[PDB]
Amino acid sequence: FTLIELMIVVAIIGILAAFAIPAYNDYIARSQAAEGLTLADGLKVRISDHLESGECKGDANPASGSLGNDDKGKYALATIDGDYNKDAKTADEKNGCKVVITYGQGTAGEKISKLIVGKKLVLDQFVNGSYKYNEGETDLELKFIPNAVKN
Repeated sequence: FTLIELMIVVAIIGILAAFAIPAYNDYIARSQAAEGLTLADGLKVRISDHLESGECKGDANPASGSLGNDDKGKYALATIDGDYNKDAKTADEKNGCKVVITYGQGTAGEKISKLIVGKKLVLDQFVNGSYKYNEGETDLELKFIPNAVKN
């Protein structure tokens, strides 16, 4: 290669990158943020069990098999929260329960995408066991929120 060839190539590559790297970063961050939903889906049974005693949260019980409010992944910690609504009874009202996903509180700590670290994705549960995200409690960029939860 010639100097001018190298200079022209390095130029085009540099410019393409200007657009590519930020798209690559967003995609890494979206990919990591997805762990939140997996965590939250894994908590569905605990929530169900907890609600038998009329509360979203529940202490872990040695004798009963029952478990607590947390599940910790690589990119986030997910915690059961909320105030149960006994009156809510139709598939598309909220039961009052939520899952609070805090990114950067997983096993990887703050060593994860910096686009999400310290961000919160809060998921409201509905009577049918479904999640849609809670805007207002959610810090996480819409860009990074998984589609299944935006309905």
